[PDB]
Amino acid sequence: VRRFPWWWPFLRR
Repeated sequence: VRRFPWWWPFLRR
């Protein structure tokens, strides 16, 4: 699906 950028479930962590 989709509901985020992609790099974002990365910078947050």
